[PDB]
Amino acid sequence: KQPISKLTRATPGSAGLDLCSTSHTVLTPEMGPQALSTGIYGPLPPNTFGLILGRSSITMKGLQVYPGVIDNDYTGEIKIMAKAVNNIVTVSQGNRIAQLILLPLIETDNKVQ
Amino acid sequence: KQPISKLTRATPGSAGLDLCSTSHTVLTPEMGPQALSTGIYGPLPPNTFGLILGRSSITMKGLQVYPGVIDNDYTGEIKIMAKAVNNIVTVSQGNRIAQLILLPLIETDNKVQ
Amino acid sequence: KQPISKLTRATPGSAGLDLCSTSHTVLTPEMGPQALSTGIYGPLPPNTFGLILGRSSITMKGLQVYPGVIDNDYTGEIKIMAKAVNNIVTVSQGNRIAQLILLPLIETDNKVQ
Ligand SMILES: O=c1ccn([C@H]2C[C@H](O)[C@@H](COP(=O)(O)NP(=O)(O)OP(=O)(O)O)O2)c(=O)[nH]1
Ligand SMILES: O=c1ccn([C@H]2C[C@H](O)[C@@H](COP(=O)(O)NP(=O)(O)OP(=O)(O)O)O2)c(=O)[nH]1
Ligand SMILES: O=c1ccn([C@H]2C[C@H](O)[C@@H](COP(=O)(O)NP(=O)(O)OP(=O)(O)O)O2)c(=O)[nH]1
Ligand SMILES: [Mg+2]
Ligand SMILES: [Mg+2]
Ligand SMILES: [Mg+2]
Repeated sequence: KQPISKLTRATPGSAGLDLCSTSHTVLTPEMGPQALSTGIYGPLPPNTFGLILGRSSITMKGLQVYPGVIDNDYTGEIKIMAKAVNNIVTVSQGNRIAQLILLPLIETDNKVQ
Repeated sequence: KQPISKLTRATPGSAGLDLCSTSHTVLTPEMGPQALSTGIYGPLPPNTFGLILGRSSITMKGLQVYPGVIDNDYTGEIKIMAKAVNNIVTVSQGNRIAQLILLPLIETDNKVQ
Repeated sequence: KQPISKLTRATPGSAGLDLCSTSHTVLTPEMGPQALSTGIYGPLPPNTFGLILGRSSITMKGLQVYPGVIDNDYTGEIKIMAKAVNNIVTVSQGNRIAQLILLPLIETDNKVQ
């Protein structure tokens, strides 16, 4: 069980923190959305929230990551919502399949609940 | 006809403002993208713009929300662009089906028009 | 070969910088994800990164743009990852098919590599 601080960037100017799948998983289009486990857990740095996005090279290989919001105070496991687009997709354990982007969390006076 | 300030957050640390559908709508994959009405209207707080994203629990139930940009000065109704992925999806009136995230709008010297 | 500074906004309050396709391209659902060329190149302004998103009017016409991350220091050509959802889609040369959003790039102590 690892915190976000254990993630790595591909390059200093890379916006994304790479996320791997902890299981070998096979996906087909008729399966629809599947939640892949990452072994990485929230919460995020103060005043930030997260967006999970696909890696372009993975998207182009037929695995669609659906954009997901990670709330600042989420303490569960970060999962990747993914679907094979057209073809059979095989995700091996340790393949980097998504990236976490950190964004400023803006305060508003919207009521909470 | 309601402003964004009428939206609520699920929790203090929730990044998203929840959006409901004001109509009962049935969606099938062969329908392609449909724009669902929310009864909520722009514009946004100064120096901000919006992103519409799916709720994870809704995505996992087979309703794909396509990420949408809400411009700072948009004064129309916020619509959710959505598609049933694999199966028949029934949206009831009042179901929260998307979330609005607020982001900083960066100024640049790009020409306007 | 053009820099991001050559892009235009539709309106002063438009969050997105519009991206065109430099080729006439036909897309069908069975083709899966295709990378469309824009003739626009990174890198981005300092302390920023990019997100490529669909235009709503294009999404509603059946062309799905998959959200893409443009890293701050990317110096290659910005491509649009796109898929025809349900129907045959014809992209003409010069049609604006996506938009680039600029976001703050947050520094963290995550290891780089
Ligand atoms: O891709 C994702 C999306 C969300 N999550 C987690 C983190 C996020 O804080 C949490 C809640 O997600 P959303 O608000 O998008 N989901 P939903 O509105 O269905 O649940 P809730 O009512 O708890 O907010 O689910 C992931 O692990 N992966
Ligand atoms: O999911 C969305 C996306 C956009 N919208 C509205 C708000 C946004 O400001 C407006 C314009 O959207 P985009 O720029 O993405 N659309 P497009 O480029 O086709 O139209 P325009 O030329 O007016 O900018 O449409 C929604 O209500 N829901
Ligand atoms: O839609 C996109 C997405 C990315 N790109 C370019 C810019 C981005 O900096 C670069 C790398 O994209 P990602 O990190 O999402 N891709 P991936 O992780 O597969 O490659 P890398 O290992 O180089 O980071 O590809 C586009 O031109 N269009
Ligand atoms: Mg990458
Ligand atoms: Mg939520
Ligand atoms: Mg536009």
